Amino acid sequence: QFAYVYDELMQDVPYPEWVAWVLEQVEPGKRIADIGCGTGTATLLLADHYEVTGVDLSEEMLEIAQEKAMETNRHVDFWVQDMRELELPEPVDAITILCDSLNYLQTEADVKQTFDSAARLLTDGGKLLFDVHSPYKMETLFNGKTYATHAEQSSYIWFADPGEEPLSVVHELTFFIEGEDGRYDRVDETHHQRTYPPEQYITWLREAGFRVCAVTGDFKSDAPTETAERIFFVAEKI
Ligand SMILES: [Mg+2]
Repeated sequence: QFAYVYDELMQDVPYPEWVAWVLEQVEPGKRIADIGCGTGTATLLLADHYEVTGVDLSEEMLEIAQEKAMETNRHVDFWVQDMRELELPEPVDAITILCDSLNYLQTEADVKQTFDSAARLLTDGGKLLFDVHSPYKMETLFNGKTYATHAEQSSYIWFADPGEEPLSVVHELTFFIEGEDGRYDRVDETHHQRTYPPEQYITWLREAGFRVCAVTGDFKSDAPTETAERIFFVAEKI
């Protein structure tokens, strides 16, 4: 299951900080759809406070998500769906799109489609929460940088370079996965991310029928600083 290489890459990602933030905006016990959930690490933490449903385009990642849920006796439905065309049968009180998952969208249209889909799934008062890269992060940490590390089962080399569009990044990943015989299998992947100034996102949210409640930086209560790396949005369906 190749998907575990992602769990190792993020073993030190402080997911409980995202969960603590969701807890400030959505009352525990409510129903949440966590979209673009990957291997569901944050989704499973959310399941400890909310009735949660996870959605991602990757069957492989959702398989790991499910196995982890079953091994910890959590009930969490994971379904394969594209965030721009969400469709859930039961009502949800909030939608979460965490850890820059929204940034994998490639066009302005994709983002508007995602927001419209979110609005259709929520009723009056439902919340939409997401965090994204700031323009500053794109221009610094993803501006021709190299990242690499070793975990127990795999090692990776990650190059982060500007893409063709403004505020875009091309992540060139190479994983060396250890096999049963102690030798390594290489897997190369290319991921694309794109961001926008926060004001562009606020406009789209309003066009999609949301009231923007808060725009904050780096897990703090205040508006983003000019050197903020991650921007958090809280919006509510009108
Ligand atoms: Mg209202």
